[PDB]
Amino acid sequence: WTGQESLSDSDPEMWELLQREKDRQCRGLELIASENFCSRAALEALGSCLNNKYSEGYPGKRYYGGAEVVDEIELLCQRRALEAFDLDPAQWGVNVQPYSGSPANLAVYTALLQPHDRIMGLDLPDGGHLTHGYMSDVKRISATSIFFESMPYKLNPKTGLIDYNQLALTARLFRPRLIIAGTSAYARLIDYARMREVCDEVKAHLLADMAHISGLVAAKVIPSPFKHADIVTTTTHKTLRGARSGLIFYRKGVKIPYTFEDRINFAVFPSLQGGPHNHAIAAVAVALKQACTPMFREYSLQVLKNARAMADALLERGYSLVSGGTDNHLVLVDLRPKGLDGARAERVLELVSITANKNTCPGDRSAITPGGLRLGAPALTSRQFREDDFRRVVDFIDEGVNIGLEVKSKTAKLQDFKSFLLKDSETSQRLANLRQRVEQFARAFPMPGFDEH
Amino acid sequence: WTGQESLSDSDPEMWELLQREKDRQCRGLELIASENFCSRAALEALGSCLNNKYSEGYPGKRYYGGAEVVDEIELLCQRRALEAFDLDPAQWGVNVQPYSGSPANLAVYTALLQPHDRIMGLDLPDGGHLTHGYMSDVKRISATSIFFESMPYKLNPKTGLIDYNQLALTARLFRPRLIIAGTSAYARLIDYARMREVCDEVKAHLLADMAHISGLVAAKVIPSPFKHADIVTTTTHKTLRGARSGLIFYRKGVKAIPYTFEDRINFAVFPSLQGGPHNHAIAAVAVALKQACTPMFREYSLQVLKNARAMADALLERGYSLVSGGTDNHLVLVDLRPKGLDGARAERVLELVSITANKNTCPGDRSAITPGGLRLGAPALTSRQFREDDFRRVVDFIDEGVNIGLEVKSKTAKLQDFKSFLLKDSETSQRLANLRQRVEQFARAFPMPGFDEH
Ligand SMILES: Nc1nc(=O)c2c(CCc3ccc(C(=O)N[C@@H](/C=C/C(=O)O)C(=O)O)cc3)c[nH]c2[nH]1
Ligand SMILES: *Cc1c(COP(=O)(O)O)cnc(C)c1O
Ligand SMILES: *Cc1c(COP(=O)(O)O)cnc(C)c1O
Ligand SMILES: [Ca+2]
Repeated sequence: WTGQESLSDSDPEMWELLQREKDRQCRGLELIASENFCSRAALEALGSCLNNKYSEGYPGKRYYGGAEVVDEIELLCQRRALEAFDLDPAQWGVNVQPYSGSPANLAVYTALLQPHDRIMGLDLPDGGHLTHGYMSDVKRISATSIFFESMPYKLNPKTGLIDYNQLALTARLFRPRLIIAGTSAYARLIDYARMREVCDEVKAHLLADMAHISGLVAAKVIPSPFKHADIVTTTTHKTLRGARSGLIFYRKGVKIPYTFEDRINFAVFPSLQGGPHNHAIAAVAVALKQACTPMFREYSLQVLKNARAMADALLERGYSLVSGGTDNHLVLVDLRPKGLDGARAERVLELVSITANKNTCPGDRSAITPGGLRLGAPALTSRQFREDDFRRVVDFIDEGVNIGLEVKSKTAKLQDFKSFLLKDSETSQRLANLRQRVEQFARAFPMPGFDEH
Repeated sequence: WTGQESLSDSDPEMWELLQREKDRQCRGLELIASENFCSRAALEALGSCLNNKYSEGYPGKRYYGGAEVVDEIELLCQRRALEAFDLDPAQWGVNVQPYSGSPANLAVYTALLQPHDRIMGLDLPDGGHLTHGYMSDVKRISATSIFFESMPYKLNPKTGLIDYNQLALTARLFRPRLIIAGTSAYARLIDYARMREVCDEVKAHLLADMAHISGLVAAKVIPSPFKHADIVTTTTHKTLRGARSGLIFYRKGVKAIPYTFEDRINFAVFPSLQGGPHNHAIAAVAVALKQACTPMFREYSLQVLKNARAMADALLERGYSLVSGGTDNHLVLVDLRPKGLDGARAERVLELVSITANKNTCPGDRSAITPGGLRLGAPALTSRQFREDDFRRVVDFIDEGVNIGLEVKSKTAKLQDFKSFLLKDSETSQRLANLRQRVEQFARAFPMPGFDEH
């Protein structure tokens, strides 16, 4: 045993699993707005000898020795992070160690707040993220809601937009120490200027959690939360198209100085994390360098055009869009006027190799079965899909919905619907036909990564 | 742009750096007891398309679709984890999603405790981990100490062992909900029978954080925490030799009326603390867990014990004192005070000759700010096919470092003077540059797990 044997030789059962997942990705139409396809170059860094190095601490300030090279990598990741988002290093710093987006958020909170201090975020069914505080009427769900005290803010159901007026009103009463501007299921641009005014008024830090939109921000195809936020968190996957990891950006220098840097860095290590995942950090550096190029601006422009094209294509075929359209990378479809719901559509589409998400619509409860569907452009755009290809994706979705409708008029409950798609031979064949057409279409497009895994 | 271009072609700057680090790992003697060298097989999984899949939730209970293969990979990683530690599926479960060791511990605490509930763990300078609870006298340091209330137990400073008497006494008073049996710098086996007695009396949960010794426990070359603990956490790197990730094992089924760990532990990992699983890590971990079930790994681990034994016996036989007198595991705690030096000095000398080891605070330390010891580990170099005579020769290289360290301590005043004297003084430079060249030439000749060039 050398530990230099190939995976296919040494673990054939695992190698066969990688190959099946590779085929599924190649043959599927990936419309999950948080999905993307990582470049080979980034994955080569990710599965590298950088996994082997413990480097607790920071560059030039490590616990263990032998970090000369790892220090250069982390420092380079830092520079490319600031360059990607066009940040003056006198005015901004960045921590590149969070293990993911959720740890990046928890580290911001533990850095700046005391246990049980107050946070406000977009409610989860209104399109916010678990890590912005989430508790149900029954219990505390996010650790954000356990260690801190959250109160959500809401959409205006009339417009499908964030109700900035109700946020202002309600923040005056609750008096949060931290307000989070950022979304998981929102088709529009956040009024960061308005968020900032509410924060200034109640003396709260503004956190922009730009995970979903970070690549669009890097490419300068939408306005930057960095103009208004104190702290910006993000994932490095999603629209940035890197390995799974996180980033915390913070202001530094004069506001009387900013005091985020030392607190943020201490919270990440030693308070929360152990050894940095240097292999991830390297992969992120690779993706961040990719994000500074003309190629990536053109990619991000195309993502917007494709989402528009998908939105327009849906409108023409008689669908309703929550907020009436999109200004970003995803669209929110309201299926209730069509007579179907998200849980039904999602399952039908899954069986024809189209992966989308059910999505709560404004006004409905976090209890009633979701009336909507979230569809995203980033992943397929990475496979060189253009506007005509997304029109074709919408054709396939429509057939999916129409099958979904017919199965609904023959079934009672949700579990009836789900096993009827498997058992009933006439509908299972109509799905088999659509699946094969979807996969023929999808397989012809290029796919970032390695060929076979 | 396809995203199928090579790293060497598209990012030459980064590729350079991967090669410099691969070279640094090859030419050095890696004596940090937390380090190891991951298999190519595992790295191939880690740098795969599994990075691309969002699979929040658990196998068969995902929030998004298209997870059929990722479900099987997670389930496989579970079964392989249980098999690696010889656990009955009816009596144990395992969560394979923690992003590292620290997240695995925090998730146990948030799963089983309320905020501000009480925790006890071996004090940090007495050989425990940050994540066991660590405050200084100035401030709270670990998040473990911010969100929960930690009181550290200690070593008996005569024996260098864990004072199981004081711990039983002090735990009757503090009333912890959770006591942690685990170490980062302890050369001996832990009395998990005794830990569980203390936990039974005061009605606390016993957590075994075996990160450091998980390979040794899988190999069955030391006794298992799974006989006495109801919760076990580990890294998947270190002695398991996998990718960076973590595991949480927990008891399940009938207690005496069921155990209720499973549901709380899984909920704490997701949705409470983490987001999307790192499926590429989960797969690499599964590969390494397969490797740990094999006869090859038992021999790897036996050789780890023997190589630490041989490093220990060799150090004793050159007139070095060692904390606790010996080792029953993968490392040796070297008290450098009775040889008239200390950790900070030794570490910086050894580093400049491509030997990487750790500063370590010993019981007999009379200052509290510069430690008087050195942690030296087997697992890494053993993975490179080192045997007892190779470790004797490492010790010989160390002895020359320590002796340059002793010979520079008598010619210097403070610790920052000591550090400059190494780089600045030409006779000490080229005595180090000579010792380095010989260490590198010795280390290079041994094999290295992973890819050849990155
Ligand atoms: N955009 C977006 N929106 C989402 O909602 C979402 C999710 C699911 C989030 C989520 C997870 C658990 C509960 C929860 O309530 N947990 C369980 C309750 C247990 C109990 O009460 O004991 C449950 O799922 O029933 C509620 C919500 C993943 N990715 C997402 N992306
Ligand atoms: C190394 C270690 C950890 C933490 O591992 P990371 O991957 O750095 O978070 C936790 N517990 C023990 C006992 C350890 O040795
Ligand atoms: C995806 C996302 C996260 C969390 O990322 P993970 O890597 O899954 O933890 C946090 N916040 C927002 C707004 C997100 O979209
Ligand atoms: Ca713009």
